[PDB]
Amino acid sequence: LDFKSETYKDAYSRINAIVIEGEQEAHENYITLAQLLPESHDELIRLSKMESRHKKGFEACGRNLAVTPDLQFAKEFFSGLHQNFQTAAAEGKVVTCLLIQSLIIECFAIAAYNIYIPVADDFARKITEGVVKEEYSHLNFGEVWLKEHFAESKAELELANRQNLPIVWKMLNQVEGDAHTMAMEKDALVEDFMIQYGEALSNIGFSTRDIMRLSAYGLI
Ligand SMILES: CCCCCCCCCC[N+](C)(C)[O-]
Ligand SMILES: CCCCCCCCCC[N+](C)(C)[O-]
Ligand SMILES: CCCCCCCCCC[N+](C)(C)[O-]
Repeated sequence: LDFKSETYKDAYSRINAIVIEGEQEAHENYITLAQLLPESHDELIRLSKMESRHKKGFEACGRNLAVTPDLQFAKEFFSGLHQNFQTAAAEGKVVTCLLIQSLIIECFAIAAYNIYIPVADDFARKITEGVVKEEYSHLNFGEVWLKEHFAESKAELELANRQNLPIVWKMLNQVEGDAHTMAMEKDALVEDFMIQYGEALSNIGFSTRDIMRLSAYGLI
């Protein structure tokens, strides 16, 4: 890998933008979640602040490689999940919000980490390991909550899955080339995503049967 090649830098501008914009949506989503869940406000605002600081780290990685982020590309990439989150929040559908932020986005991030980290540039490897270590000293707020409210949240979780899991496959196709340029394979990302998401769904309470069903709706 030539971290100074135009071709790397081109792909980085989109890929690093995605992580930057994702941290921004994470910050905003946690505040909206604090508002949907007033009894948990203090905790969620504390998480919001971590995600803002992490965004700064990722901004420094782009600066380190003299690349400016393609924020429009990043916004487009998140658009379908952003719009579904906003709609759900406006309807008070906190379960759907939590699926989007805490399952989909979360699992997408762990998988991205899992695939990116062995092929990262030094400066970014350091920053990213830092961020992930900090993240992993926490439990996943929405997984914990959904597990706690599983039986009553089950129908909305399935709708939310039907509506959002397909968007993930779209997101992955959009970055197949950039991922390859950065020595990350789409198939690898798909596999690791499905692993993190299945494991999260099982943890919150879904059966193997439910997981297979939720997966099948993932394919249309
Ligand atoms: C699957 C699309 C997202 C993959 C991006 C994962 C790599 C994290 C990169 C963060 N950064 C570019 C600052 O190093
Ligand atoms: C590369 C796609 C992921 C974008 C980065 C967003 C990370 C926010 C994760 C926050 N979390 C789910 C732990 O609360
Ligand atoms: C690609 C950079 C993404 C940052 C790492 C993703 C956050 C890990 C989530 C773990 N959690 C906080 C829920 O335990």
